[PDB]
Amino acid sequence: MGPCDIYEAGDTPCVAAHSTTRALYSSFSGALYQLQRGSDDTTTTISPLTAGGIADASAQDTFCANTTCLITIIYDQSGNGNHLTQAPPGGFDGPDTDGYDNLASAIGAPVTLNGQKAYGVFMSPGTGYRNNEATGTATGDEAEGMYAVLDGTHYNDACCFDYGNAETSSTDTGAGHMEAIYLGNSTTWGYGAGDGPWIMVDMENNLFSGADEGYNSGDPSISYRFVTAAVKGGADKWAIRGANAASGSLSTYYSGARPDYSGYNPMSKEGAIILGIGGDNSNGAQGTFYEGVMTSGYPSDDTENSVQENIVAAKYVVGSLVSGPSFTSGEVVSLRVTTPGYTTRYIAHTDTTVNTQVVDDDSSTTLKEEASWTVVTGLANSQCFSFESVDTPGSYIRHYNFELLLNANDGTKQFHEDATFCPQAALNGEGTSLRSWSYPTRYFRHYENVLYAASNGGVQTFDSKTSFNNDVSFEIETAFA
Ligand SMILES: *[C@@H]1O[C@H](CO)[C@@H](O[C@@H]2O[C@H](CO)[C@@H](O)[C@H](O)[C@H]2NC(C)=O)[C@H](O)[C@H]1NC(C)=O
Ligand SMILES: *[C@@H]1O[C@H](CO)[C@@H](O)[C@H](O)[C@H]1NC(C)=O
Ligand SMILES: *[C@@H]1[C@H](O)[C@@H](O)[C@H](CO)[C@H]1OS(=O)(=O)O
Repeated sequence: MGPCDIYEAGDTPCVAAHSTTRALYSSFSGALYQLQRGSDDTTTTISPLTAGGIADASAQDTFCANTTCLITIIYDQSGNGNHLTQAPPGGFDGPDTDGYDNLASAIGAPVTLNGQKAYGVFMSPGTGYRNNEATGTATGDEAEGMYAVLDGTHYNDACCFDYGNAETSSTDTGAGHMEAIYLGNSTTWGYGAGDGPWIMVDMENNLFSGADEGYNSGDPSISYRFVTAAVKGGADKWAIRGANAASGSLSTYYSGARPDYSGYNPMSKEGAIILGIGGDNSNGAQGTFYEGVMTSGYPSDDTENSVQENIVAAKYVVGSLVSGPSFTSGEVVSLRVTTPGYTTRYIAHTDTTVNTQVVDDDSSTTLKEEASWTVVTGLANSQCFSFESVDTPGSYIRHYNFELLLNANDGTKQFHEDATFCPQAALNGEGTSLRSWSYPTRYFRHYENVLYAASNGGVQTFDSKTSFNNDVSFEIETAFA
């Protein structure tokens, strides 16, 4: 019995069931999600390895070898056709072609489920999925449940990392026109105890941590690396439940009346589905989605408790973000360019500008230090790495407007995320490619001898697909200094 078999048994069946990690029905063996690769722009689907089983991650690794992959579609396993696709422009434009939101990397969110590798949906700011043509989803004041298993440590305070019911126009049509899980440390509207992040409910013109606008004491800060967020809503009732998706039970952080403010009772739900964005296409948020559903009707505590027990038995554990040669903390390296015609150039810097330059045993000591990097434990992720300047200690390679800069560590979360890179076996097979931890669609990429955090295709000039594989591949060499 999968989560959707459990909801079904409670007479509150799934009407949308979305996972890149596993089947949510014991008898589901169809496509979980679709991949598109940058090498030829073709697509494939990933299914469970067994009916009711875990995603075929090895089939993703095969399709995505020596290239980059986007998740184009998260299929609805319920049969309602409620597939999640690239989110369209709305009240806000996204950063992608015609104001669409970015697709997620296929490889930003590696996990194992009971020891078996799978991939979640790692969503950087500007990433979003949507279905504005959804069937069987609750509308008006009709009862619904939902849950998502999310990364409790991947979040920001920008609007809005949501999963659930939103507006079919992708615009703000008012209070009560949304009911979606929120995860992050936004304090623009609601917040809970501590420093966050919180699970809140986006009802539009508000994230609610409970009955009141703003502070509600009973909504705790989330500790867990994997968080089960379970939200439900009916006729002037709604609840927030939270669990460690790896251990134990759901606790109820809110349950009772609609917030007693203009437009939240009755609700005006439109039945659209969003992931990673606000209802109005607010696209500043980040977070990671592994699995989730939306139901018809108001699930009992008992149904959700059984879903949580099943989630625990799926045994979510952090996967490896790193492949290829990789590094040790304290090692000093030079990174050689492998692109034919630039194979004597190394990653260097001129002040804050990270670039490539010819470096050999006759270069000035100045340039030798600028082309030498102390590798340290990743500032935002201890599996990955940060690249510290030899000539400027305490300064690291960080992306900013997708250009690589050498900036001083200012101790902030944002700097740490922008300065964390995950070594990957080079796309051209010569050494390492360095994937952005925070924007895993992007890699260290030289373009006109300057370093960018470039995507394999995209809206920036430095995202050119020409020579991408070569331009993101670097040999790890003894530091000049
Ligand atoms: C959300 O949490 C982050 C991380 O703790 C907060 O980060 C601080 O943000 C301010 C400016 O926004 C910086 O000056 C601090 O240096 C940040 N701290 C760290 C450790 O990075 C952020 O403020 C929180 N947002 C809200 C609304 O509370
Ligand atoms: C593909 O990437 C792997 C890992 O770097 C490497 O062994 C292989 O040689 C590469 N092949 C091509 C065609 O680039
Ligand atoms: C409206 C968006 O669709 C929600 O995600 C967000 C919070 O409820 C709202 O933003 S607004 O700025 O309050 O309109």
